[PDB]
Amino acid sequence: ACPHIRYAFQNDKLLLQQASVGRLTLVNKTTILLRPMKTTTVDLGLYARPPEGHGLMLWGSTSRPVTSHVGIIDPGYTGELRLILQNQRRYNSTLRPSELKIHLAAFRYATPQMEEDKGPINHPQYPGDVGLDVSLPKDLALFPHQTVSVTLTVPPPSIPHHRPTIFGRSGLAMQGILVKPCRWRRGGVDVSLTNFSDQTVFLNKYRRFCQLVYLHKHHLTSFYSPHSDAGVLGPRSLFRWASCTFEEVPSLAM
Ligand SMILES: O=c1ccn([C@H]2C[C@H](O)[C@@H](COP(=O)(O)NP(=O)(O)OP(=O)(O)O)O2)c(=O)[nH]1
Ligand SMILES: [Mg+2]
Repeated sequence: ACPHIRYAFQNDKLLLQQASVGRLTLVNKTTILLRPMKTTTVDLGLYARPPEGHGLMLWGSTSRPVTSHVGIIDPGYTGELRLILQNQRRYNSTLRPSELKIHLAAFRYATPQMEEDKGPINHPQYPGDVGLDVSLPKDLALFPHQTVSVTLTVPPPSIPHHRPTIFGRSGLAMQGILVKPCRWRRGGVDVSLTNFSDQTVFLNKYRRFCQLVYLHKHHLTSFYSPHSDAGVLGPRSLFRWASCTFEEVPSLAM
């Protein structure tokens, strides 16, 4: 099934750790400073085109007090990929070399056919959209250092062999607001938001605050192994990415 993920990579602050087991991992070569309750952004000098019928997912994993956004990359994006990190601590902290792994992998997804929004669920913009955006059904405030859940009870459209999952949007993650990715199961979901910044953040009713992605079910496993990662989704299912090889395509860098 998974043909080739075509990718370019140039960054002398980062190292390619391996393009095996269907997932590309980079690792930091130098210390990265993380200012407290501020957004730290790592430009990767990484570019990538997912093979047909697949999307790319981008994420950091670390053993330090730092949370990273999980990014769903539009299958048509051709720009430099960024990792967006958020700082737990209230003082300067650092990620030493290799304390930060950065992962890029693909997954099969489907797009429901919808002419209209179904409640908070915004219909797709064209047949292949990776994620449908989902709107806040009520004005929200988040005090600094607060988590808030929003409940969605609308039943998502249904697609055989696919598993509706919620991820955050990078715009909000740029603002210090992160969504905990998780399964949107049959009777509704509670989406977790955390204000990592130092200011109250007001979010307006109807604002798009996360996105719905239909992962194929082969990407959900109950097994920890080298082909899975428990850091992406909520306890219960781990994300297992497609098996793809990477094919280096220098000319994609821009
Ligand atoms: O961690 C990430 C996430 C996204 N991206 C890029 C690729 C993706 O296609 C694009 C959009 O990401 P999101 O959709 O999560 N952000 P938002 O929905 O707020 O903005 P856009 O208007 O670009 O969809 O930005 C990154 O480089 N890193
Ligand atoms: Mg988006």
